[PDB]
Amino acid sequence: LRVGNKYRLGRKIGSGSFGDIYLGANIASGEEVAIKLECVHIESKFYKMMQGGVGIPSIKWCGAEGDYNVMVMELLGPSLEDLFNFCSRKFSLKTVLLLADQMISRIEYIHSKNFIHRDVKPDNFLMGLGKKGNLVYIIDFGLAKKYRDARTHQHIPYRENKNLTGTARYASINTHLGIEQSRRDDLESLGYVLMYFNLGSLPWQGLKAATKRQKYERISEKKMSTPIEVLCKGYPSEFSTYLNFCRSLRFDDKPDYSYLRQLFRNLFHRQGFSYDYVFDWNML
Ligand SMILES: Nc1ncnc2c1c(COc1cccc(Cl)c1)nn2C1CCOCC1
Repeated sequence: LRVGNKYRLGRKIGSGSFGDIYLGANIASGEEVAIKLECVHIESKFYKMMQGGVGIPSIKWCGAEGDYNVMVMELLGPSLEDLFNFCSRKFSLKTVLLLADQMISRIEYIHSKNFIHRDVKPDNFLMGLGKKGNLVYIIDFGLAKKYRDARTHQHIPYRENKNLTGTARYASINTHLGIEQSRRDDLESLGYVLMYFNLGSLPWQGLKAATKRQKYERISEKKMSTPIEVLCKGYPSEFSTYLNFCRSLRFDDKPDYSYLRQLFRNLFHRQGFSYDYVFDWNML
C-alpha cells in the first residue's frame, strides 16, 4: 500500500519486538528502501540526531500512515550475523580486527551524541550497499537512549533493579545485575561479539533452559563463572585486554576509544597482515 504519499510498501523481510521491516520503494525516484511498521518515535530522536554520521543510516520519512507508525530508511546490505553464517561462522582474525575498528567507531559516534545503543549484536550491524559495501552500519530499532543531557551533559543517574534490556547472550555483566546501562556497557557487549566471531559461539550460548526466565538465569550464571582468560584462551591477548578494560569502567566513565582501537591495530601490525581492505566474505 502506498505510504507517505510516495512510498510503495512491499514484501516483509523481518519481524521483531520492534515491529516489522518491509522492503519498499519510492514511486517518484524509484529507490529501494526499508520500511518499519509499528502499532499505533523514540527511535526517531536517535536517528535525526545521529544524522550525517559515518555508518548511520538515513531516515527518509517519519510518521503515522493510518493505524501504524512508519519509518523509512535507506536500504542496506546483509547483517554481520548473516555474513558470519555465509562464512561457516568462522571469521579470520583479520576480518575480526577490521570489523573491530569500525564497530568501536560507530559506538563512539553514538556516544559523542549523548546516546547508548543498548543492543549491540551481530544482527544490528549491516554492511553498506554498492560502493558503501565495506562500511559497517549500526541500526537502532528502539533501545537507543540518552545517557546524558544534550545541553548540560549531566550523565543519567545510576539505577538498580532494572529488567534485562537488549539481548541476553551479549549483555554486559552489570546489565544482567539490573544496573542502568551506560557507555561502558555498549563496549563490553561489543567485546562478546568479537569473541563470538573468533569462537563461533559463546560458552553461555544454547544453554539447556526449561523456561525463558531459567534461560536468562543460566546464561547470567555461566557468564559470571566464565573468567575472561578462559573465554579468550587461545586468542590474542588483546581480546582479554579489551574485555578487562570495559569491565573496569565506572558507571559514568568516558571510554578511551582510541586506546581500544589501537589495541587492535597494534595487533594487526604484529600479525603482519596485508593492509588490503578485504573481508572474509569477499574472498575465495
Ligand atoms: N535498512 C535495511 N535495509 C536492508 N535490510 C534491513 C534494513 C533494516 C532496518 O530497516 C529499518 C527501516 C526503518 C526503521 C528501522 Cl529501525 C529499521 N533491517 N533490515 C533487515 C531486516 C531483516 O533482518 C535483518 C536486517
